[PDB]
Amino acid sequence: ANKQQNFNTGIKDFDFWLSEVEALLASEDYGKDLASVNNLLKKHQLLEADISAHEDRLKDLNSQADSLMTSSAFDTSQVKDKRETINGRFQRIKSMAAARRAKLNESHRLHQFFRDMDDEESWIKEKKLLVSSEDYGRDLTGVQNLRKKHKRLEAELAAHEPAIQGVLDTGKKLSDDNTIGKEEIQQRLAQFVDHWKELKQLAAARGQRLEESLEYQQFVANVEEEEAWINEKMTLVASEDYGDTLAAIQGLLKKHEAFETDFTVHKDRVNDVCANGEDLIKKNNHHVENITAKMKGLKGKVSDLEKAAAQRKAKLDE
Repeated sequence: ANKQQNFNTGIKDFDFWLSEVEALLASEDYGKDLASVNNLLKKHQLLEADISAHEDRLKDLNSQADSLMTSSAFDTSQVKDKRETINGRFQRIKSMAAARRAKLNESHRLHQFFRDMDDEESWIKEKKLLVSSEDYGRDLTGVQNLRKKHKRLEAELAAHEPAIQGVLDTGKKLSDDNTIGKEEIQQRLAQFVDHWKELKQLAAARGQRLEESLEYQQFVANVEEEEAWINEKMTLVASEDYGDTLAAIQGLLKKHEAFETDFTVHKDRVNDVCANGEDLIKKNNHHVENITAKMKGLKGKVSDLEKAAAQRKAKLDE
């Protein structure tokens, strides 16, 4: 119930706690997300406290050692290395605890960082969803509204570009600070970049496919404009009735010489409309299909008018 027995009893108890703490510090788990990391840190704070509280016992055990080396009644050499072992071992758990606390804080910034990368990955995904629209509008006004909307989306992205780079810059910085999971951040940054590049590729294609619709709708609009005029003329021309007096003849014939002139101007605007169309075909337009058809129709109606305008004259130039 005194020193000799005491020191040795104390040393065996401390030895027991040491191996146990060492076993715990054998951990290689550092978290997989914020949830666990937090749990690991809370758990590691308890252990650190336990080791800190063990310093009194360590001070005491060394005191006992000191006073035992002051007696020749036995051979001190025994307590000597015992004192030197626990002090060594203690020092090592301190060091390891420190090492574990470091990798855990590292891990915490890592998963926190992925938290952020995630926020922007979902933002990109949302935009990918909008830009994948295949709504190209069924008419001039419609197309313009779609373009007006697409233009503000491309602005949204341009406005957000700095946040995207931020993730990137923040990330490369962790990779340089050998954050425990270097292999993991190298794969996510790579992936994060592809998503972004995709989103921009997709917005480019969409935007250009829209200009095509705009140009096309604009072509269709012009074709119909000339056809509406042709349909009108197609009518008047269908009026044979020359009354029964010479006066009404030139009256019509005059209105026909006048029609003939208008028709020249118009069948010329038709050539431009077709030239316009041909050009769209040249620049490879989504609607090379309708352009062909719409042109074949116009020209046809031009012939038809050319057929009736002649026979009317055929009676009027009498």
